[PDB]
Amino acid sequence: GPLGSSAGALLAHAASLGVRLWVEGERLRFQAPPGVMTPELQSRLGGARHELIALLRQLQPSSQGGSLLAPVARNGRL
Amino acid sequence: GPLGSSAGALLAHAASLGVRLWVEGERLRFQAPPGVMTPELQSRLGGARHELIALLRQLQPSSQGGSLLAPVARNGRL
Repeated sequence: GPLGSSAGALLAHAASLGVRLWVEGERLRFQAPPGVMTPELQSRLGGARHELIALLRQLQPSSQGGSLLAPVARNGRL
Repeated sequence: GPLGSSAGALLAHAASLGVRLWVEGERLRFQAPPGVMTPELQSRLGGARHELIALLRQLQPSSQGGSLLAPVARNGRL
């Protein structure tokens, strides 16, 4: 598989697989497809706050104004 | 008939599969074997405090005196 540098690779593969962890009230809810949640992957996740916060940031549907960038210039040459 | 509140099946299968969730400092750590963490099983867990506390209770190696029952060296109620 791809190793990458570190953060971007982790962020990319976690978002792509759809590993979302969010705290809801008293209990943390985990979104993990069958097979990807292998113990070593969890070690890749690291269980750290900053990236996990970004993992929810992927799902954020709240649309509280500052939701996503929305550049609109997605094309224009490439 | 179904009584409710008391979920022996939930406790048994969660312990058997080795599903453990514990809050460590800031971050809840999840122990989930690949394949068993299917979303519907998470729904079976319910994500509630009481049963999950028991899910840690199975792992408790702290040996703080009141660890387990140990029905050995004593014949029932003596």
